[PDB]
Amino acid sequence: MNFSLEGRNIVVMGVANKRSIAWGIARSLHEAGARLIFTYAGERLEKSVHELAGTLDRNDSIILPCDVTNDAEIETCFASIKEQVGVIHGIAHCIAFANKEELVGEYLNTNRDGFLLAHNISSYSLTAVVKAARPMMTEGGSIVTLTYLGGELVMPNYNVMGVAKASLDASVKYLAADLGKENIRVNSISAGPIRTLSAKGSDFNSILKDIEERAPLRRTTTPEEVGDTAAFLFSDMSRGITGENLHVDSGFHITAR
Amino acid sequence: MNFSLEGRNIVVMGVANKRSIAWGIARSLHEAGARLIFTYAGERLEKSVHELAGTLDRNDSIILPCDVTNDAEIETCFASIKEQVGVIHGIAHCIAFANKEELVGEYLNTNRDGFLLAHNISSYSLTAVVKAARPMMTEGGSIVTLTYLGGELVMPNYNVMGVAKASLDASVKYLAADLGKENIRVNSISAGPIRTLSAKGISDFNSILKDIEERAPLRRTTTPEEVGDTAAFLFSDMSRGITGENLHVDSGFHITAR
Amino acid sequence: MNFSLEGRNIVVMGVANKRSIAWGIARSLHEAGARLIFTYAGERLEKSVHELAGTLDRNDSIILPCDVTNDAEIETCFASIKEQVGVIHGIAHCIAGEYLNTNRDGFLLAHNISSYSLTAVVKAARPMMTEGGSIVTLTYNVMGVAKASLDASVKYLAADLGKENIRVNSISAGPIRSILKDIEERAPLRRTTTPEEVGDTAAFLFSDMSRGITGENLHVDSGFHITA
Amino acid sequence: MNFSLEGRNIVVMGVANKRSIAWGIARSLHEAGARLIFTYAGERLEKSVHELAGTLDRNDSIILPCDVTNDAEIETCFASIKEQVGVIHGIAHCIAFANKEELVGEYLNTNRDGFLLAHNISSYSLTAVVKAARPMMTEGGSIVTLTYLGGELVMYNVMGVAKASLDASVKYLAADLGKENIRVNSISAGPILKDIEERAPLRRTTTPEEVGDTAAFLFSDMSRGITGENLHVDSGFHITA
Ligand SMILES: NC(=O)c1ccc[n+]([C@@H]2O[C@H](COP(=O)([O-])OP(=O)(O)OC[C@H]3O[C@@H](n4cnc5c(N)ncnc54)[C@H](O)[C@@H]3O)[C@@H](O)[C@H]2O)c1
Ligand SMILES: NC(=O)c1ccc[n+]([C@@H]2O[C@H](COP(=O)([O-])OP(=O)(O)OC[C@H]3O[C@@H](n4cnc5c(N)ncnc54)[C@H](O)[C@@H]3O)[C@@H](O)[C@H]2O)c1
Ligand SMILES: Oc1cc(Cl)ccc1Oc1ccc(Cl)cc1Cl
Ligand SMILES: Oc1cc(Cl)ccc1Oc1ccc(Cl)cc1Cl
Repeated sequence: MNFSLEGRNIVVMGVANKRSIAWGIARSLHEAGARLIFTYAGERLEKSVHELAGTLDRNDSIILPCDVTNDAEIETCFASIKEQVGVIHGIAHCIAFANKEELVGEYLNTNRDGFLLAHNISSYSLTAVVKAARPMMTEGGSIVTLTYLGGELVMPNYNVMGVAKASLDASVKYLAADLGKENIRVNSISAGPIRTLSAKGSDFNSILKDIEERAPLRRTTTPEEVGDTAAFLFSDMSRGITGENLHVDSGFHITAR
Repeated sequence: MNFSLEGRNIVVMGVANKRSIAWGIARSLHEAGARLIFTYAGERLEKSVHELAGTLDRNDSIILPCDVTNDAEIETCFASIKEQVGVIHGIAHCIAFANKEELVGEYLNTNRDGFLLAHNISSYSLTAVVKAARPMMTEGGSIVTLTYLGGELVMPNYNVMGVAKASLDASVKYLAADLGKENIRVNSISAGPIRTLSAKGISDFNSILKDIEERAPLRRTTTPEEVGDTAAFLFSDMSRGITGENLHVDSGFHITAR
Repeated sequence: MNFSLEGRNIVVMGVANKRSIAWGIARSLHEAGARLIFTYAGERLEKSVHELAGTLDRNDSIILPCDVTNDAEIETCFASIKEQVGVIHGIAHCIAGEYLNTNRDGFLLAHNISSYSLTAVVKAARPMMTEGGSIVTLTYNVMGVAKASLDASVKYLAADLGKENIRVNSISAGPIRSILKDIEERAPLRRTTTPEEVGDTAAFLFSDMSRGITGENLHVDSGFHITA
Repeated sequence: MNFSLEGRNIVVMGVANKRSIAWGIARSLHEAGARLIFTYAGERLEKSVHELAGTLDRNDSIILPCDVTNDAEIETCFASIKEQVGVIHGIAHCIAFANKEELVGEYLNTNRDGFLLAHNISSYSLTAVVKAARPMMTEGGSIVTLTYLGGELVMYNVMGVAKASLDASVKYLAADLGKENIRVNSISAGPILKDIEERAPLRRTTTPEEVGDTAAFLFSDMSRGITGENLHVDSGFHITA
């Protein structure tokens, strides 16, 4: 086996801008020679994403809208991906949401709607996407999601997000039990803190300063490092790996002390 | 210190019948000298809980309805508890639910509706009950909930229930981090399978039991008494150094599996 | 059903002084009515424990020397336990810059004293624990490696001895007394931990209240295990 | 970056025959353009390692003796690696051992010797070799060791205990060495049955190629954000009951 992804069609859901971790993954998958399929939420993000495919070397790229809440316009999105490429070999799911006033101080500032909300977007969406994409993954494939250490441990201010990530963390395991027999693998990457759109939602430079000082590899993670890990996960090089969670975070996971 | 729960009021949510784990927690806590405040899920259970509580040695037990899917009923229920006993010293969270056709076959038999229902009843309800109960919890406190190995590993057919349990597992940690400053500890018991109402709907059960009688280290299945008695510890001050923890009360099965 | 340790004989290994966690454990178990059997390593401690046994309500404690490093001595210590009481219901095992400051022999030695020793003492206690029993062990660098070895063995021990109604578990106690300050600021419960707290947890693990629990690790640390 | 191991010198230890996981691993690092330094314990393997080492093209490989007990000849070994190649970029540690009568029946079948022996060979040897290799590891690096599910909970006995020691020595080695830009990670392999084949997510068993491919990743710059990690190469067996 080798590492390349040529002839592999991968949807990368969740790019917002040049800082999106999805975007760093997009880049690494493209370098490996995959054909990317971006999906975005709304229509305000329409130009920014087209503007990013454009800047990618080869052509390839398709660009569909997909709000992950809403089964209706999820099917639309994948009926369309099938029209335009047919067999899908992979999905990078990099989509989470929480109310930002629930991510301050106490976990307890959350509430029924906010809680269900975080779980719907951050956790359920993966299952939803997988249900859609499944009929089209007929040559087997690989599914990757992004998680944070806060799913495992208590990270100041991650609060309800941490709970939903724990929910996602677990769904990864189950999805993997269901889909291994169709030779589809499901794993997560657990990225270290990196500056993104969604990253503004408390005391951030605090965390980034601590890591370079406290994490084994005295530095911060990048979207590149993550994308490179993603690239391996989407490649057959990782064919033996399913239901795993890989900390791409300078080893910060081993220091809690 | 000591084992006695004399002078403590503990709210046990989730009694349904004599087989329920909450009922095992009930006895144990009552016999350690606690005053139990029960909650049933709507009027179907009203008569059955009154009859169960009536069997206890002392006759101080309180009995209130509380349907955890609804902020208003929750505070209503808790507003009453406050009037009656003034201070609450613990909660036994024993509430779960998910759609039964979701817990057969592939995890993928779930859907947006059921997933969130399962998370709402099974995971959110804890946070819910704590928000409401927090103002009454003024002399320390112990909150205990019930999870299962399915929230750690893939268990055949546990499926979306296990994912909700994982959400629960995490909330236990975040709640504990929020509430240790007010001297309230939050923990879970991870129970081995026991035959209860809710067990039905978890298909091929006496197969799973028999397995645990052979494979389990302690070579025997769990009892609600075992669980109840670990809850007793947890509610008591003997356990005052423990919070955010998860105790497997499961005859050691968790190790023979992993 | 009861928290009492009436008529339980518990060996408590690893008492050095009034500060020992082992000692907190001793107090709490004595308090629950257990009869304590203390072991010492080297005759400097013989007097330290002998002293401490005397602070205990009842003069029912037995004092024996046991160097966990040497099998023959361990076989002797327990033969003598059996002679005096015949049967034992529990063991409390409280014996233990860069990580790269370790070396073959010190590495083995940590593992010998800190890991293997639970297995060694359990092999000896085995044929005398016929009334069922509970075994509890206490858990930085090469020590952390040895502790990890100890943790894994708890599970292997548990899986083997369950058929004999013998439970094996561990307690992880947070720092007890400068690193302290931040814990009292960063700990869920906002305080270091105490040896009473550990002890009352060991009492639970030694009684029937905990009969369904085997192969587990209990964090007595004011919640610090859940924080980053 | 790139998946190429070109111009990296990686020590591979514990090759013994064409089945050896370390061989599966040798092959994969070789394919990616690494220069392999093989080590062997005593004459039995001397032959096999040489005979096997031959198999490969681009044959720039190195062959030397190294008993992982015996601090001196570990020193002897790496002193020589230094002479012949200057700088080391990785170790593939694939050594494990415990008496077989002890990996049968109860865990309590073990004794003081087999216990310590198992820890020596299976856990300490990683520290021994990282210590001896460290000085010559002056261009960043990657250390990768071989574990299994028995260190995580019950499956295997005293070897599971040893692997737990191993697993903890990894996190520690990682924390010490990140500063010098050296990564330390473990692969936990599936069995290399009838059980795994029908109850593992990917409905199949593990191949040494799957293990080698994962290694190539961790030795390469693709995995540069990862340290103190334990990857399960096991058709998802770790997630099951
Ligand atoms: N940034 C970090 O340090 C870090 C660490 C660990 C995990 N993560 C995870 O990485 C993932 C990507 O976020 P990011 O950090 O790159 O920030 P980002 O804001 O750049 O990306 C988040 C994406 O989620 C999308 N999204 C929100 N609601 C959506 C909806 N309903 N339908 C479709 N898309 C929706 C946004 O459009 C955006 O594309 C998230 O799941 C996040 O939790 C980030
Ligand atoms: N029996 C087992 O094998 C086992 C094992 C591990 C964990 N558990 C857990 O124990 C807990 C209790 O379940 P059980 O097994 O004792 O079964 P049970 O059916 O006896 O109790 C479940 C209870 O939740 C209550 N409930 C459901 N929806 C509610 C809502 N709308 N509002 C308020 N209450 C509601 C039900 O009335 C019922 O009393 C659950 O969390 C379950 O997951 C059970
Ligand atoms: O998961 C994350 C983890 C970190 Cl450290 C930083 C940013 C993250 O991503 C988010 C944070 C908050 C919200 Cl509301 C949405 C998203 Cl996508
Ligand atoms: O969580 C559980 C685990 C086990 Cl082994 C047995 C029963 C359980 O409890 C439930 C199972 C299914 C549903 Cl719908 C509701 C509940 Cl309360």
